[PDB]
Amino acid sequence: DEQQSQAVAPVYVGGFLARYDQSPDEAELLLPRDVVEHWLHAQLSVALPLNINHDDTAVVGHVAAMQSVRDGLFCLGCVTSPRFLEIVRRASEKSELVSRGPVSPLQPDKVVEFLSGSYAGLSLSSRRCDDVEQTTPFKHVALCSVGRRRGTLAVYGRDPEWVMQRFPDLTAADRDGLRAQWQSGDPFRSDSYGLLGNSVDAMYIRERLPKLRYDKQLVGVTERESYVKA
Amino acid sequence: DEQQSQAVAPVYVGGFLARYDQSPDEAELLLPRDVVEHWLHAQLSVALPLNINHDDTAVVGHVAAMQSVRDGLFCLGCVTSPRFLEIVRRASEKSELVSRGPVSPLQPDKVVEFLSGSYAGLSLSSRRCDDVEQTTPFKHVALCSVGRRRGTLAVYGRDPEWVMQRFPDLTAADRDGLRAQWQSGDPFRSDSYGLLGNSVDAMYIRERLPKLRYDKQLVGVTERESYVKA
Ligand SMILES: *[C@@](O)(C(=O)NCc1ccc(I)cc1)[C@H](C)NC(=O)[C@H](CC(=O)n1cccc1)NC(=O)[C@@H](NC(=O)CC(C)(C)C)C(C)(C)C
Ligand SMILES: *[C@@](O)(C(=O)NCc1ccc(I)cc1)[C@H](C)NC(=O)[C@H](CC(=O)n1cccc1)NC(=O)[C@@H](NC(=O)CC(C)(C)C)C(C)(C)C
Repeated sequence: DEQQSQAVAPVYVGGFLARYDQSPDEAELLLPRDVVEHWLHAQLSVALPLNINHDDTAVVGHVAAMQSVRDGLFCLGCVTSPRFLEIVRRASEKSELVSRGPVSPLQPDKVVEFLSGSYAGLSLSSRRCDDVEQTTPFKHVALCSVGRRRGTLAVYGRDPEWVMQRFPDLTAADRDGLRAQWQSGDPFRSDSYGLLGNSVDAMYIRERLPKLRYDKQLVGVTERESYVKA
Repeated sequence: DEQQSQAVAPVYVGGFLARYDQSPDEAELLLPRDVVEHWLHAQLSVALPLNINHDDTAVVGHVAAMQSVRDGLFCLGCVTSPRFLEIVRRASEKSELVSRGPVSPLQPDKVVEFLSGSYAGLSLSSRRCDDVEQTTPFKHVALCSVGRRRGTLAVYGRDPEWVMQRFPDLTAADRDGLRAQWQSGDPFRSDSYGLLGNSVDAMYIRERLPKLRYDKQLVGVTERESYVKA
C-alpha cells in the first residue's frame, strides 16, 4: 500500500528540446539559437504544460525550467499527475520490458522505467518559426515515443539533480540557471484507453528506435546511466 | 448507441503460422511440412484459444481453422471477447493512426484498424519440435506485434471469406478445407492496463516494421487491399 504510494510519487523529466548543431528533416523544425533566446526573453511567467503527445486532455505536469545552453535548448519538467502516475503504476506492472529492470547499479523504478520506454522523447510545441521573423511563443512540451527534432531524448528520474547530471553537455553554470528556475489539482483529463490508443500511433513512426539511439549517443546518455530503454 | 455495438461485433483474423519456404532465425522455430501434417492429424478437437501475445489471462477468442497449405500453415481465428473488443473500441477512438482511416475503397473500421496496427503478427505456441522426434502439439495461437516466424502477417476483417480472400496463395480447395472447419462466456481475464503494459514490450522489438513489410510482400497482401497498417 505504501510501495504503490512510493511509485506514484512525482517523476522528473529533462532533455534537449533542440540541439542547435542539428539540421532538421523538415524546414518548419528550424529553431535557431538567436530565435530561442529572443522568444525565451519575450515570455518565464506561468509554467508551460507537459502533456502526452500534445494532447490537451493528457496534461500530466508542467515544465519547471527552460534554458538555452551552448548545444541547444534544455528543459526540466515534472510529472505531478496522480491519475496519470497511477495509470503508469498499474500498466508498468504488466510490462515484461519493465520486469527485466534497469542496468545493475540502478534500482528498479517501475513507473520511471515505464515512462522511459513509452515516452522516450520530448517534443516542443511553439510558434511557427518561418524565414524572415523571430508574448508567448513557447506553448507546451509533449512527452512522446520520439521527437521530430533529433537529440531530444527524454531522461526520467525521481530527482531533478539526478536527471540533470545525466547529460554530459550541461555545465555547472547551466544547471545553476535551471535550478534557479525550479527554485487546481490533477490536470489529466484522459485515461488508460486514451493512452492505449496513443500506443498504436507511436508503433508506426518509421525508424523510431534508430532515432533514439542516435539521440542517446548524440546527447551522451550512452556514456552515463539511467533508465533509458532506447 | 448501436454503432458501438456495430463495432463490438466479432473480428476474424487469418494468416500463415509458418511458411515452409522460410529458413528460421532461431533453430527452435523449425516447423517442417511433414511435422505439421503429422501433428494436425494427431490433434481438430477442442478449439485452441486465441490470446494477446501468449498471456493466458488475455484470451480474446479461439482458432476456428488450421490447414497445411502448399506454402505453409494457415489459420483462421475469431476474436469474440466482448471485454477486449470494448477496450479496443474505446482505445481506437484515441488513435490518430486509426483516425486517418484505411485505403480508399475500404470502409473505416476502428476496432479492425486498431487490431491491424497493434496486433500485426500471428504467433503459434507449440511443442518443442527439435531434430530427432516429430495427443496435442498445438497449444494456442497468439496475436502480437510481430512474429518470430516470417510471413505470419495478421489480416483482420469482419468476414472470414474476405480475410481469406486477401491471400493470393490460397486456392479454392484451400478456402474449402478451412471453411469446412468453421462450418463459459468471455474468456478475457485482463484489461486496458494489462494491454497498455504489453504495448511497450512491442515497442522495443528491433526491426519490427521492416519484418512486417517483408511479411506483407511474401504472403501477398501487398498486391490486394486490407486494413494492414504495416
Ligand atoms: C514533436 O517532436 C512531436 O510532436 N513529435 C511526435 C512525432 C514523432 C514522429 C512523427 I513521423 C510525428 C510526430 C514535434 C517536434 N513537435 C511538433 O511537431 C509540434 C506539434 C504541435 O505543436 N502540435 C500542437 C497540437 C498538435 C501538434 N509542432 C509545432 O510546434 C509547430 N508549431 C505550430 O504548428 C504552431 C502551434 C500550432 C504550436 C501554435 C512548429 C514545428 C512549426 C513550430
Ligand atoms: C511468436 O511469433 C511470438 O511469440 N511472437 C512475439 C515476439 C516478437 C518479437 C520477439 I524478439 C519475441 C517474440 C513465436 C513464433 N512463438 C513463440 O515464441 C512461442 C511462445 C510460447 O510458446 N509461449 C508459451 C508461453 C509463453 C510463450 N514458443 C513456442 O511455441 C516454443 N514452444 C515451447 O516453448 C513449448 C511450450 C512452452 C509451448 C510447451 C517453440 C518455439 C520451441 C516451438
